[PDB]
Amino acid sequence: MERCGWVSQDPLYIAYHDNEWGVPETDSKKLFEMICLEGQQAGLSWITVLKKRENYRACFHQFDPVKVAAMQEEDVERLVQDAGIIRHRGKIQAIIGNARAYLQMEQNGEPFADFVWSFVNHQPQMTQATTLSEIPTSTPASDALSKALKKRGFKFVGTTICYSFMQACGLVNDHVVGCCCYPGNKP
Ligand SMILES: Cn1cnc(N)c2ncnc1-2
Ligand SMILES: [Zn+2]
Repeated sequence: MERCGWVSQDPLYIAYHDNEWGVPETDSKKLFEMICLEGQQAGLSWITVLKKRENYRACFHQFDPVKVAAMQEEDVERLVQDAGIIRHRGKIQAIIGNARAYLQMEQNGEPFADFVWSFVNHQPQMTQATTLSEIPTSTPASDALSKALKKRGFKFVGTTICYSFMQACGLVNDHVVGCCCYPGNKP
């Protein structure tokens, strides 16, 4: 039985595959971090951002979305030189805007995980696909997620962004069915 296609690609994916390929329930806090790195995969590769995730968290190690809304262009100007993360003040400015949207949901008292888990009916989704090509990049819950986050002023939420986010968050199980031991049979 084979595990995952991008897993045999290199040890870095093996760590991410074993760290949490959507197996644990997600918290509203991690939901914000995931949509942040997940948004960068637009046109870019997930591994390209993965390396930047290590450097990016180093500078953004504040894990405090409120301060992120306080991070202005002056901060992105110096950060492009901090560790040499993905130099791109433009896309980084979008990240700061994402924080203001985070406060918008809080002003509404609605946690990110609350409405997301609600889209999947607070229940896990079993994918009957067999290969990555058989994996859907646009599901009703993923499509509903992008339009919803887009309304909150959340940028970088393409249809693949919503689907890729649920894939690793834990809302759905769909590596490719048969990934070494895909659950959902008798468990
Ligand atoms: C291969 N892969 C794994 N995890 C994610 N979150 C991804 N987003 C795009 N591609 C991804
Ligand atoms: Zn897998």
